Amino acid sequence: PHGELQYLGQIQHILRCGVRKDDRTGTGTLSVFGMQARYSLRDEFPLLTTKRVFWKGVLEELLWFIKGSTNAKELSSKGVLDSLGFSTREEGDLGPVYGFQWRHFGAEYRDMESDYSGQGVDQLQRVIDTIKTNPDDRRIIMCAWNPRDLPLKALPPCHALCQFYVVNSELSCQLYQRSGDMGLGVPFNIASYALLTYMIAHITGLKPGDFIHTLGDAHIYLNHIEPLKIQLQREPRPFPKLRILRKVEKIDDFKAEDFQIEGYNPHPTIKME
Ligand SMILES: O=c1c(O)cccc2cc(O)c(O)c(O)c12
Repeated sequence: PHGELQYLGQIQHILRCGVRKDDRTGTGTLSVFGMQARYSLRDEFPLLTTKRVFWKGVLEELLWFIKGSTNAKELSSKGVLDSLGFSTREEGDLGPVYGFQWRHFGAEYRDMESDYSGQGVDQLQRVIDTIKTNPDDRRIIMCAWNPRDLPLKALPPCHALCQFYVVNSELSCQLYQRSGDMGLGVPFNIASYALLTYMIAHITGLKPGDFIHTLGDAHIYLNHIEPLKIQLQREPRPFPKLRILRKVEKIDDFKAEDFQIEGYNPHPTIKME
């Protein structure tokens, strides 16, 4: 099994061998623990072809993440149980969450218009600096948290860990996710981290190599079985290409207009609740 065929084989396997297991809502999944798939990034981009993936959402959310924004409305205006706060909730201030962890891990939070330069650990500049100072390093690792777990005195575990790897001038990425929603989150996360990989490879003078996606609880929501059953009958088409339009030097300088997908012909959108 290779390409999108891995993803399809993994859906089939969960359908055939998954065990019924409830998530935090109380809603039902078929679940399997432990899976991995590899998608080559050489001269192709793993935007799934067996349903249309919301590519623009993938990009804009990655750009907001990279900025380390905690302003909800900065993503709402692109058009794309975590209670706390009052006037800050109306305002749209999310708290020290998402990209705030990639660019300012463990900094003291003020508000979302506040100035965080040089505060907390910039995990993402660290990854890029290490790639340039020691490409052989085995610790080129960046982590994300779910906003829900972030008391964060609690030393809460990460939701995802992304490990980069460099050999022969090629940048590879392994994403480990402690849980993965195969119907909706996984196709999105594949595109998203393969995009990150293209960005980092570009500003570091490497060629993208491989994206490896590894899960803990790989699951399918009960209300995602029939549409997935039908997706399984569709034959994958050659992956599109991702072209970067100008020469970019810093991860912060990338803009949505720098990117162009080419030769993308997916099967039609599947809607999933
Ligand atoms: O606070 C941490 C945390 O809240 C969660 C997870 C991992 C950590 C890993 C570290 O190496 C570290 O120095 C930390 O300070 C943390």
